[PDB]
Amino acid sequence: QSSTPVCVITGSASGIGAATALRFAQAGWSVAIGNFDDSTRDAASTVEALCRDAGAQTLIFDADVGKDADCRHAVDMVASRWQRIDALINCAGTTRVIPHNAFDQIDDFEFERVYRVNLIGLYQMTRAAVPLLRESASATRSTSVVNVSSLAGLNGTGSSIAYAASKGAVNTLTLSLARNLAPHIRVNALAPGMVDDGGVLSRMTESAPLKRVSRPAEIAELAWFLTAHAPAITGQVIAAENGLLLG
Amino acid sequence: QSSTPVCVITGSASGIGAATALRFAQAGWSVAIGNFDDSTRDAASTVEALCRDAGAQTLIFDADVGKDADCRHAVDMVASRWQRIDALINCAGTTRVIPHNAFDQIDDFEFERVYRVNLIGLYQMTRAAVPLLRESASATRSTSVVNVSSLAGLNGTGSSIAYAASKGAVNTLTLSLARNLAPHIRVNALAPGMVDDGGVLSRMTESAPLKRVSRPAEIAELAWFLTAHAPAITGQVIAAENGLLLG
Amino acid sequence: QSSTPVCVITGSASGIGAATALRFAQAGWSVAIGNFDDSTRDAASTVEALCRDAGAQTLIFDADVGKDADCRHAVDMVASRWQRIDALINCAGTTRVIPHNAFDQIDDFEFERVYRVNLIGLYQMTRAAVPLLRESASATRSTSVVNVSSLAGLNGTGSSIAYAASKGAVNTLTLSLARNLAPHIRVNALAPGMVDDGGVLSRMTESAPLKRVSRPAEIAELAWFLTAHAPAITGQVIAAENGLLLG
Amino acid sequence: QSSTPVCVITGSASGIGAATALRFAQAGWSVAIGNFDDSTRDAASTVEALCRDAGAQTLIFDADVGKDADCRHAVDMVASRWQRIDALINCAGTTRVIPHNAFDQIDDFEFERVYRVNLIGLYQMTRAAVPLLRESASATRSTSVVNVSSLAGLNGTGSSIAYAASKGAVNTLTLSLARNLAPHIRVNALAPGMVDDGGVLSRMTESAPLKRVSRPAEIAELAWFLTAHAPAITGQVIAAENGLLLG
Ligand SMILES: Nc1ncnc2c1ncn2[C@@H]1O[C@H](COP(=O)(O)OP(=O)(O)O)[C@@H](O)[C@H]1O
Ligand SMILES: Nc1ncnc2c1ncn2[C@@H]1O[C@H](COP(=O)(O)OP(=O)(O)O)[C@@H](O)[C@H]1O
Ligand SMILES: Nc1ncnc2c1ncn2[C@@H]1O[C@H](COP(=O)(O)OP(=O)(O)O)[C@@H](O)[C@H]1O
Ligand SMILES: Nc1ncnc2c1ncn2[C@@H]1O[C@H](COP(=O)(O)OP(=O)(O)O)[C@@H](O)[C@H]1O
Repeated sequence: QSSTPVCVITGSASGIGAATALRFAQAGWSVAIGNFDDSTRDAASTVEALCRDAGAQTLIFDADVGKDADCRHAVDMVASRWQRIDALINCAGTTRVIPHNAFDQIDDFEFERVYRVNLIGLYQMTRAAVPLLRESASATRSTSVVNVSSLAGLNGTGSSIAYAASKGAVNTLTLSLARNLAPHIRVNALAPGMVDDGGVLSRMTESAPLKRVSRPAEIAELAWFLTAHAPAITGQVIAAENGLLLG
Repeated sequence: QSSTPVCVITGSASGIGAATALRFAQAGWSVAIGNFDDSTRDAASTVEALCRDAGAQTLIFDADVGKDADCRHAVDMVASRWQRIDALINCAGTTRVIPHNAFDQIDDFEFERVYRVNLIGLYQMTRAAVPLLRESASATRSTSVVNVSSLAGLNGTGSSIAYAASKGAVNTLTLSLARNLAPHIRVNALAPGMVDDGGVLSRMTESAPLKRVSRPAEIAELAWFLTAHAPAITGQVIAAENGLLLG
Repeated sequence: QSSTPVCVITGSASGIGAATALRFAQAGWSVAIGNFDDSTRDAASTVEALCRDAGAQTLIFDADVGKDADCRHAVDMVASRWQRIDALINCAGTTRVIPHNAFDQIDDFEFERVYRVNLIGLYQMTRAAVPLLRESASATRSTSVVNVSSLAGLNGTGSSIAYAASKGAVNTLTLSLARNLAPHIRVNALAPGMVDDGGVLSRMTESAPLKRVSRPAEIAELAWFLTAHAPAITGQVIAAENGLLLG
Repeated sequence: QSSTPVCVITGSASGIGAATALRFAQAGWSVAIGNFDDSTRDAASTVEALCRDAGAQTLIFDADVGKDADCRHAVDMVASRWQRIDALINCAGTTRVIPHNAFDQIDDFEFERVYRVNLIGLYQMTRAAVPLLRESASATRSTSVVNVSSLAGLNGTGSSIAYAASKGAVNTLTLSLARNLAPHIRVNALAPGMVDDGGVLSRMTESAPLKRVSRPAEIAELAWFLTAHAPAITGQVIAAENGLLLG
């Protein structure tokens, strides 16, 4: 196996996942960059170029995490290259903006579409990685799963009620996974508030007590911290939302 | 419209729903008894007989709440009979026992099967009832939606990880519904722990600080209380679990 | 001992405690009406007259709950009269409005003054009642302690930061008491939002999603429900705040 | 003012505070090492020697944080030396082991003794530092207050019920401070579980899902992370308890 630790990142073509691949690359880790499909591949290739410039060994895998076979194939590709997985950051996700009071404009199709990526896909990726995650834990150090949830899962706001529901499920799923994968693997979730992937900006900033929005790099820092420097933290949902929970 | 208030209960053929139909019947309300299918109809008919003996006007409707048309037809039947809905108690649900650490024995099919009843079906029933629920609210009194969630949604335990995830989604969905249906409709969830529908009993009792299990009637009392006597309570998840959350 | 159950209410001269004494009186219980001092005695006597009109046996006791001897003497008076205690409702409390951002206008004196009534006094009253509470539990039914906390304890708002802190302590204290007095005694807290004891009204109503304020009788109903109809509920903080937690 | 950022640490003579002073020293910050009294001074001097070896400018101050004048004098000493405060880590605290079910072995004296250090003292230190904390914030970066609370504040366990209550108050106080000091100062709390300051060890490890105890350095890492790398995090209580909350 490789003598350098390995991080697997789904949703790695953009946003939080892209920023997280870069942060692990800056730490010297090898990064498995999870690309969605042909529409995201150019972005993924730029992420890979930046991670290599940061000094990391890289590989790109395609996976629709809603398909269990795609999750298994992705882990097989990582296993063949480095024979270890030290962290999995589940950033793959989807939504569609639908007002929560427009009951007539959402349907079961959309509840399932969002749940398939955000919850089932997140579980399937984690399950596929568990054997290597457990094997890569040492006598003294546990490995790390980080689930990107949302403030929406905590308080029922967000882009749609189907999105909020799926993130509430992610929060609870994180608890089960933490309980059942202890002591070798720690499992935590992150609950970002407003994130600017680069008027709308000035409206998000004023409503927040901290009078700012988050950039993806901050969420990457939290994923890195939970992985590298938090051996006692498991089963938590960490909210990084610029004070919105305070009102 | 009818001069007597109306309660609609899904999952009313057995367990908590059956007990809740009876409790509303004892209060003098008319009850719309939600039966699942032919396999549950005999139980539903017994529930109806008991509610009529308690003095309530009754009707039985069939509905697979996972089918939106079934939810709409059910509300149409209630509207035609009494032209009002004053409370909806979402007790329809499903699960299958699968150990949370048997990762190889659950699949996406089961995650979707459970979510379809517990979350999508609960939303679809609530949405179908919202017009009448809002119309039945008065200048002084809001109507009531009660969602039967589970301790599993709070802490990630329970019959399966797919069940726990679906109940975490119910908890978050309850928040969105409460926020967006205020002020005319209050929306709350209940989180029962161990419930005996009538060794296994002695194992549940010893692990609980209160050294007992719940019977369905207690959960019905809570649903009735939240509906009839709690005009300030909305967006809450009330845990009735015999102290299990204390350890 | 008396064949009628007994409720002890501190803070019973006014507000929530007065309403709670009345609600237990309406249920047929004997009520021990906890009066503060000479300044509240006339109000307490009116509460007693109303409880007797409701048909309840009554007694009035004076107690400054911050003084442990006053708590012990009060329980001795109740023991001598009826030789049982079936519920204790801790409504004694104090505060003073000080803006949370006026750091220069609160001091350690006020933190201690509020904590002495709201937390120490609540503990001392509960401790004094525990022997009779445990003895009055039956083979099938636990007795009940209800602590009146506040929304302020949940989210750090409220009349002052010293008040909010004291109510956060009440919430945690409720957990310890519930864990350690199980299975014979259940211990729960209530977290009211805006309560009108009878412009200010229209400002409270508009900010609440439910577009109303609470009256003391609603909080009394919750204390009665938790005592009489909730054998599985212990260690909970029930928020009745007209939706303010939703934003 | 100094061109190097400044961290003020109470409770800095030992345990988490000592480890936190060292971690900030390793980051290049100047550290104000808060010593309690003559009994802790030798330990504080060793902490200072280690921080200087790590390359940090240092000063030691004495303060009984329960005395407001001691908090003001301490901040005056820091202001005179460096004219800035960029972070305050409130680690001063006290307790005494008393079983939560030994109601007869705790008194109001002990509730006040613990509250005076853990809550009033923490507030008084924070208040004294607020002017410099706000002035040291920049147009782009907020300063940081980190309160060392406890798992006991979350679930009512811990060394005594008076300790648990005081930490529940710390949790709520953290919310008020975060809300009212935004946007210039972020305020967060840490909730450690079992911490070994160096049979008892093997009993703590087995009960934890992560099968370990924490060492003070891990809590220092969390305090450092929240200060240096978490511009969106405020009003949170971060639990680092080796999975104990999972059961
Ligand atoms: N079914 C899927 N399988 C894998 N990746 C997916 C799937 N659906 C969406 N994604 C990817 O997940 C990522 C979502 O991240 P993004 O939409 O950029 O916002 P944030 O950084 O706030 O999550 C994108 O790269 C998207 O292409
Ligand atoms: N898809 C569905 N649509 C409507 N009702 C359903 C559906 N699936 C299951 N149910 C019903 O929901 C109820 C679940 O309640 P029960 O299984 O008796 O346990 P508890 O009382 O603890 O909920 C049953 O009546 C079941 O038949
Ligand atoms: N130290 C004390 N001991 C006993 N009762 C007290 C003490 N301090 C205040 N009280 C009483 O507690 C009650 C507080 O209730 P109230 O102030 O009317 O508002 P709410 O009904 O919202 O609690 C009052 O009767 C007050 O006199
Ligand atoms: N009143 C006080 N004022 C200032 N510091 C105090 C006060 N009381 C206790 N302390 C200090 O607070 C620190 C508590 O930390 P410690 O007892 O070593 O355990 P942990 O590292 O788990 O907090 C000690 O240095 C103690 O001397």
